Order: sequence, then C-alpha cells, then structure tokens
Amino acid sequence: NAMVPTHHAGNGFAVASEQGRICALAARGQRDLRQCVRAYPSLFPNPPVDDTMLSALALSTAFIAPWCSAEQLRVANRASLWVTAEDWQVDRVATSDDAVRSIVSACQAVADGAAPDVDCALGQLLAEIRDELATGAGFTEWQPVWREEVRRMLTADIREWEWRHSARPPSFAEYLDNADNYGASFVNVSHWIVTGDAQTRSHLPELIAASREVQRILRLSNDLASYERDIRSGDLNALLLVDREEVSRQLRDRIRACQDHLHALEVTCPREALYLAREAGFTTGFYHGA
Amino acid sequence: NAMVPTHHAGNGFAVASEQGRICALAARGQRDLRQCVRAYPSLFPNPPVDDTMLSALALSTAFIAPWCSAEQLRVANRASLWVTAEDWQVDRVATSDDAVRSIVSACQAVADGAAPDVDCALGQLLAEIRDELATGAGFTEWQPVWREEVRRMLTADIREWEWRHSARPPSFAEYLDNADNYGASFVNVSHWIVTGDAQTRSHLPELIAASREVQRILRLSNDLASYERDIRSGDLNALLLVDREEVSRQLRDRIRACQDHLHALEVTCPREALYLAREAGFTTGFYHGA
Ligand SMILES: [Mg+2]
Ligand SMILES: [Mg+2]
Ligand SMILES: [Mg+2]
Ligand SMILES: [Mg+2]
Ligand SMILES: [Mg+2]
Ligand SMILES: [Mg+2]
Repeated sequence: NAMVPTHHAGNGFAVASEQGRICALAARGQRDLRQCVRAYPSLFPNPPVDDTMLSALALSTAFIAPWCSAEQLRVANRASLWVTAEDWQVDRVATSDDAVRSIVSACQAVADGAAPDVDCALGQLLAEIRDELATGAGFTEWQPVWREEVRRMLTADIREWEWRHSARPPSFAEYLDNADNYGASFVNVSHWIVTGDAQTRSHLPELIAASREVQRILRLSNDLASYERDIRSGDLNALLLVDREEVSRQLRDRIRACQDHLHALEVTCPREALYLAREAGFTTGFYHGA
Repeated sequence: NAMVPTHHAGNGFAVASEQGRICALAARGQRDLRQCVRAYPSLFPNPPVDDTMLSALALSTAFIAPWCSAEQLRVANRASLWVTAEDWQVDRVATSDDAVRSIVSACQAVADGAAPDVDCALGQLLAEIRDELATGAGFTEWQPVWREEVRRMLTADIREWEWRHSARPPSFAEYLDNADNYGASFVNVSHWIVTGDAQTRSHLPELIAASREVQRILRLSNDLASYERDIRSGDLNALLLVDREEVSRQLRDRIRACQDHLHALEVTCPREALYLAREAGFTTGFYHGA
C-alpha cells in the first residue's frame, strides 16, 4: 500500500475542474440540439426525445471532444440527432419493406446533393447537415467519403430491418459486421469534415477503419446495456447470438486491441486518435453505468 | 516539446470512461431530485427549476463525490435543493423584514427537532432531510453540528436581506465573511453526517473550517459568473465591492491556499479532503465555463 500515493486532493481538484468545464460546454451544446428538434418536431416525439435525452447526447459529444467549442460541436450533435431521427422513422414509422427502402433511397439522394422533398422532414434535416459540411469543410473532396458513410449506414439499416422479419437470425459475427447502423462512423466522419484539415483527409482511410473498430465496441457495449429493452421490442441484440460472457470478453479484448491501434495512429493523427479513444471510453463507461 | 508526451489516447480512454460512468451516476441521482420537486412543487417553480437545472445539480454532486452511489448522494442532492428552495422563499417570496425572520425562525425550529407546520412546505422538506440524517447518520451527536450549520446559513441570509435594503453596502471582506448563505457548508455537513464515521466526527471542526474556506472560493467564482444576473435583480455581488481583477486574483490565491490545507488534511481525512477539493474544482470550472 505505500506505493499507492497518499495525496489525491491536488489531482482531484484538477480533474474535477476539467469535468466541470466540460459540463458547461455540454450545456452550451444542448442549445443547438433544441434548435434542431424544434425545426423538425415531427422527427423527435416527446415519449423518447426529452431534455434528458438531449442532455445525455450533449454530454457525450462534449466529453468526447472537449477541445471543441459548442459551435465546433454543432455538426457532431446534429448528425447524432439525425441518426436517432432516422432510426425512429425506420424502426417505428416504417411498416413495409417498401416504406423502408424509399426512406433509404430518399436520404441517399439528398446526401448525393439532391434537394429534399418538401414533405420529407428527415431529408430536410440531412440536407441541412450536408450544407453545413459544404460551408464548414476543412478540406475538399469530402463528399465521396461522407456519401459512403451515409450509404453504409443506410444499407445496414436495411439489413437489420430484414433480420427482424427473417426466418433465421444472423450469426454474432455477421451482426457485428453490420454495426454501421449504429451511426457512429457517420457522426465521426461528419465531425472530421468540419474540424479536420488536409492532413486529416490524407489519413481518412485509416481513420475510418479505426472509427469502424470503435463502432463495433460501441455496438457490443450498447447491447449489453440495452438487452432488456431489446427483448421488449423484438429488436436484435448481440446477447441473443452469444452469451453475456462472450460479449463481455470480446468487449474487453476489442477495447485493448483498438487502443493498441490508436496508440500507433496517434503518432500521425493525434487529435483523430484522441477523439476515437474518448468516444470509446465515454460511451462504454456511460452505457455500463457502474 | 519533446518532454511533452506523444501518446494521449490511452489516458484519454481511461479519463473519458470515468467521466462517462459519472454522467450515468448523475442521471441516477436526478431521479431523487425529481421525487423531491414533486412532493413540494410549491417550493420549485418552473421558470427556474426545470430538468436542465436538476441536471446541472445532479452532475455536480456526482462529480464531486463519484465514489458514492446515487442512494448515498440522496442527502447531498436534497439538501442542495432545499437551499435553492429556501433562497427563493427569501429572495422572491418574502416581502417584509417580518416575513424573512419568521421563515428563519420556523426552519431553525424544525432543524432543532420541532414538527413543521402543516402550511409550511419549506419546513416539511427540512424535516424530511433531518429525519433522513437521523436514520442515516454514521455517528452520534451529529445534531449540534448540523443545527449550527443551519443557524449560520439562515443568519447569513438575514444579513444579506438587510444589505439589499440598507443605506450602505458591506465591504468586500464583510461580504465574503457572509458566504454561509451560499449553503455549501450546510450541504457538506449533511453529506458527511450520512457518509462519515466516528473518525469523521472527531475531525469535524477542521473539516468544517476547510468547508468554509471552499465556500468562500465558491462565492467568488459564483459572483464572477453571475454578475450580469445580479446587476439585473439588484442582488449583491462581489464585483460591486472590488473590481474583477481583485476578485480573480483572490480566487487564484484562495484556491492555492485551500489546496495546501487539503494537502495536509488528507493525511487524516482522505475522503473528506477529496470531497472538498473536487467540490472546489468542479464548481469553479463549471461556473467559469471556458
Ligand atoms: Mg435502429
Ligand atoms: Mg441504430
Ligand atoms: Mg438499442
Ligand atoms: Mg439567496
Ligand atoms: Mg444563497
Ligand atoms: Mg447568484
């Protein structure tokens, strides 16, 4: 026990002071989330989307990238909201194989630059985000990268809708392969487009592979936390495909592998790696809620 | 620059994971805050008390004592709420020199064990907290200590009400001497009664002197953040008595002196000192909001 420090108040003060500054940062970010729910209240019903949910969202993006101002976090926050609006339109609103695919097609069209249909709130919010990226981009030729993340996420949403209505569930491995429907990579790439530079662009392929590794971690941590809810709605959950012991051991090992990659990656992408490490850290700790 | 570490993702993950666990802890604490606002809605009007305010409160107590469960933070949270209910009844509701003093007398009476009057919501909430302390106390003879903090806080509320209606303002020094009206020491002592032990009791005098030192820091940091609001309501504010430069230099030096005391104090009160250091850290960082 003598190797364990006797004094902790000094570091205690310093850590708590940064946690307090980030909580105020998150409160400032919550203001744009409210603005967004307001412009499109049809996407954000109350029974799910209340200021409690908006608070948790703003706390996550502030604690994931605490070096950003609230204005710099605008995109990450609205993209995160857009993912939850799109999830809802697909999981709850859609009632047909045809309904889901027209949503997907309409979003892809907007992501590719088409004007949103006037009756399509989901498409109008995406078009707003896309135009924010166009004005805010720190580098050119961001469009192919962003459209690809849109495509990957929407395609995976299709596959999950099919699984919920299919005769046989996917394997655990196949399910984890489908984690783009979580939307984390979509959010990360949106964030990096407005906050990165030319250096960011030349490292985008590696950054996106790391982002997809973190997203698999987030899917496992999400599902371990949401098992009861998922059971309740017939939604797919990793713990239906393997047991909690395998999910937890795999979470542990994936985290340790991912941090080894981030350790290498930070030599070239210090800000990028940090963003991902804090995204994996905050989200797994928050979802676990120990 | 080579002395500055190249690698930050690993520590980034670990810090973010604890921040995420504490944010979930805070969300669990918010549930008792809601329960309390509900039982006494007459004390907690909406124009001030919304879930935004409750969220900030729960985040502060969770980040100040992250080793506590939500159940262990119940008292600290309800005592904090009680201070804001009492502030409101005094600042807004009371309209007379007589009104303020009967509030004070009624609260002191409940703190000393009297039954609250059936028409007195403020007194009923205090009686609930007092009874929670009685059942939850980690040591005997807590009552004289707690009643003294009640008395100090209420007496200072009287003095501030008089200053707002007096011909001459206090000096800066006298104002800072009156910081018990902030309620931080009241909250800390309530917290320590239910979470401390016999060891805590024998160190209470020193712990309370340290608590009062942190409270002066909190008053300065509060006032630097609330200057505009205070100007708006004619409420007293340290920046009316000295200039921002002196308040800021004094905040800096008081913090450094207080952490020197906490450094000594932690040898005997490790958990106590930590609580105070994190209270000073979180609150000054949150109020500053850089
Ligand atoms: Mg979904
Ligand atoms: Mg999803
Ligand atoms: Mg879920
Ligand atoms: Mg007051
Ligand atoms: Mg006060
Ligand atoms: Mg104030």
